[PDB]
Amino acid sequence: SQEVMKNLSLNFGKALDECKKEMTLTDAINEDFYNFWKEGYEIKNRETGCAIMCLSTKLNMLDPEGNLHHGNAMEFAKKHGADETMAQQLIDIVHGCEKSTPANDDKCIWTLGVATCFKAEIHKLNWAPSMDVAVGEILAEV
Repeated sequence: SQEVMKNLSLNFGKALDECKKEMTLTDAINEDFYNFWKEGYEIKNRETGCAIMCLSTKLNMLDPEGNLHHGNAMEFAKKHGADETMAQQLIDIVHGCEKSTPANDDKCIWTLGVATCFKAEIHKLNWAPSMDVAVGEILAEV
């Protein structure tokens, strides 16, 4: 067996530890990014949008086996039991959430808008991706 398959499979730690230097962000991000997901929590600040928008092109960091590619997460989704039509749902939502979100002068704050909208459409679906899928896919896209 292995016993390094804990909650959150994706190696966000190292990837974020680069993106914090790439954009020269705050350091709060190394919680604040994960914290975005927490219940009762309003993460309506720029740098979590930046973390997303910078991470979206760091799949090569998250993904150790080199499965997850920019605009190709279908197989990765199936590693977590999200089939074609489950991925397509989330993908219609990503490109759907670009719409409802006003095209912000700040790509970070736009991107957090899109990733706010996404979660709320998952709440209209009848199922619930693992976050490694949902987060993994909007990163493969945005």
